[PDB]
Amino acid sequence: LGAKPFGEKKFIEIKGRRMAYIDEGTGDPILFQHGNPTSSYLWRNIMPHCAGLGRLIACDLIGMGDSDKLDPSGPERYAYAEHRDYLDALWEALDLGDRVVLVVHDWGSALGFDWARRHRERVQGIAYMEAIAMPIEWADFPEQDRDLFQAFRSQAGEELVLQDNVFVEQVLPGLILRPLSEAEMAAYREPFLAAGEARRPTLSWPRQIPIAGTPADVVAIARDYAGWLSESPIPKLFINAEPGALTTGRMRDFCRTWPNQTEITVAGAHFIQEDSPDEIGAAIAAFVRRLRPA
Ligand SMILES: [Ca+2]
Ligand SMILES: [Ca+2]
Ligand SMILES: [Ca+2]
Ligand SMILES: [Cl-]
Repeated sequence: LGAKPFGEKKFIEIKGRRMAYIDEGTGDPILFQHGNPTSSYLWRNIMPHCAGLGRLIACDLIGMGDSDKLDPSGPERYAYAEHRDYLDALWEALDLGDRVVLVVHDWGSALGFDWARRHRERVQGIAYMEAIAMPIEWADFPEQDRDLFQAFRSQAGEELVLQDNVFVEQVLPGLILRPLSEAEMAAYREPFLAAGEARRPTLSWPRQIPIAGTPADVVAIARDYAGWLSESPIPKLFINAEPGALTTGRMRDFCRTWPNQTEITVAGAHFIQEDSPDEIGAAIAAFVRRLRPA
């Protein structure tokens, strides 16, 4: 569908740190949240489908996309709680109102699902895909990259990620079924061109995945939003992927129990937005048109 970004980046100061985001259009928000190691750019070919249906917003997580890096960065930085502190503040600053449709992926789903549980009256609908829908076990993690993710969560992670940029350069293309162009890869590597701490968010994220009980704070937060989503009547759109990657097996079985949910299946592994953007955008736009009838 293309390498051109959607709209233009806007910036706003949050906790003294300039965060970047796309905010196009008017009306209630349709809020797209990327995860690791992507940015608002992940949604560039999906957001056009929602033209005219709302205020289309896609924020770049702190340390990612065009958002500022945290300094001094190190292994204690960019944990989920820190990301949430910045993202909650940015969402508050954007004056989103009380009928928000969340469209989430990967860490964007952990953050969005948690935000939704804490601001449930303001959530009109939730569309999710390849999400972190609940705490998992290593047996639930996809086999292809299980050893690599165990390595990220070990002392080997700094060389793999900070030195060699393995998340951007290997994991990202490895979990996209079609070949990316030069320009698309340039957009993904841009925030991470420099070796070292600039790449820290892409290492801190896998170390935060609630797997086999650790980190316990994130396991608790995900246990909470999992229980809440399993009971919430808020309309949901589950965009399942084939073969998919993270939302397969037990997690997919659990997601399929969620109430008031519509599901479509699109081709893709993990970064399914690069494989089936039109199918995904058409589904999201249809979900929003149903939630916002004239
Ligand atoms: Ca209103
Ligand atoms: Ca292993
Ligand atoms: Ca590939
Ligand atoms: Cl991750």
